[PDB]
Amino acid sequence: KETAAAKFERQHMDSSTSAASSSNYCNQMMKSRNLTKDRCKPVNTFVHESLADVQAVCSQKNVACKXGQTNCYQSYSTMSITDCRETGSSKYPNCAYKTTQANKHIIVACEGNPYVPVHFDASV
Repeated sequence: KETAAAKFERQHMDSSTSAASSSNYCNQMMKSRNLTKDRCKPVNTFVHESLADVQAVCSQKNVACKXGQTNCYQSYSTMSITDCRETGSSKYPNCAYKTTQANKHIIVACEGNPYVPVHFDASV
């Protein structure tokens, strides 16, 4: 099973590279992170930072969630992220994605005790 925190890690964390490794990154990672099992998920962001740096965002700038409520927080620093967005010719089960590297402030939803990231809301 996956707690909300654990699912966030699966869907959104990849501390093992400093940035998308190549233009094939999302094509590989959307599959490997189990985001294409039952459908092609259209959009998903990965964060190339330590989990400790991402966790601290839950104490940074409080903002309204895009979806949630107002349990979202925007990072003071920018972070290395990858935007994965389904391409027009994609069709399940052949899910294909544009990989875009970015360096943006992230916005996460946080919950629990301990109070940790559970959703990737947005970037700015």
